[PDB]
Amino acid sequence: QECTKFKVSSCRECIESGPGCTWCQKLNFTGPGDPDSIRCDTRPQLLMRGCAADDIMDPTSLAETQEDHNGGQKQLSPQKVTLYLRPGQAAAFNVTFRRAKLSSRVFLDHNALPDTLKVTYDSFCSNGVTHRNQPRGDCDGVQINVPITFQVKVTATECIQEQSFVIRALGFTDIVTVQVLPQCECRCRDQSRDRSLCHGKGFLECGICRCDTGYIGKNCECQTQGRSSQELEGSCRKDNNSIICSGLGDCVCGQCLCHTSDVPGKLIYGQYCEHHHHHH
Ligand SMILES: *[C@@H]1O[C@H](CO)[C@@H](O)[C@H](O)[C@H]1NC(C)=O
Ligand SMILES: *[C@@H]1O[C@H](CO)[C@@H](O)[C@H](O)[C@H]1NC(C)=O
Ligand SMILES: *[C@@H]1O[C@H](CO)[C@@H](O)[C@H](O)[C@H]1NC(C)=O
Repeated sequence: QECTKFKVSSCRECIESGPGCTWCQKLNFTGPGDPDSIRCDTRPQLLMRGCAADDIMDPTSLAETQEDHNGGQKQLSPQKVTLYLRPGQAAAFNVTFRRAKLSSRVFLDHNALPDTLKVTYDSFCSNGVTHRNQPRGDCDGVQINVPITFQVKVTATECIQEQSFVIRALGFTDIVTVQVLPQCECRCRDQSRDRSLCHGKGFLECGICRCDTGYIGKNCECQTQGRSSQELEGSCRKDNNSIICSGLGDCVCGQCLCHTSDVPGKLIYGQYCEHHHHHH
């Protein structure tokens, strides 16, 4: 899987970036030099970088199905389907058609949808014929008391608003009620059980500390006083066209904290972490 991203600053922005994108809510996951957007990546990349399973945010597209007491509907099942849709990721569910008297050929279709929703049908007919990824369900040679199966795939191009639509077999009063819901929000751990999180001077939002006014840093550890945020950054960059701590460190309250390496011999040092040694 692949994840294309650009300067993502929230869990939702990461999920909206593509079905292959996952978000790491792990505290202090972004080491010195690493921006918040590093938290957004493919799952095996985050796992490699030490993000645990309980810290990887990755909601998926899924289908929930329900049958009524079944005195209500004979030929189409299930009667109720709930879809949670993540943008770009298809949700699949099967609709069973059971012939009573009816028709030799059966078509499965849905009412008009917004352009943000894409629906295709696979047709697993009883006569051996199999259609895949069609705009409609289509099965000829349908016989009484031998069920046929249609696989419905629904894909949203965005975080859609909650809506419903129906799936019907042409020539029949039967209705499959389909409720669709967005799957774009992340269920992250909050601040409730620790007042020391973000030094108690900021809001914890999916691994990111949104520091209170007068506080900066990845953990809101630096109180700025009247010293401006840029003033403390100036002691961390060599010139005005350069990047803070040579992109290899964090500016911790006016001073660069350099990235430490596990690679033997590697040492990142200097006022701006500008010395990259291979033989230390
Ligand atoms: C996160 O890093 C900060 C260092 O600024 C540390 O004080 C805090 O205990 C860390 N939290 C963890 C490891 O959960
Ligand atoms: C639908 O049914 C077909 C054949 O019975 C099966 O191959 C497919 O996995 C089913 N789809 C789902 C989502 O269960
Ligand atoms: C220094 O660089 C910053 C870039 O964020 C810019 O906003 C600022 O105007 C620059 N200062 C001068 C004197 O060029």
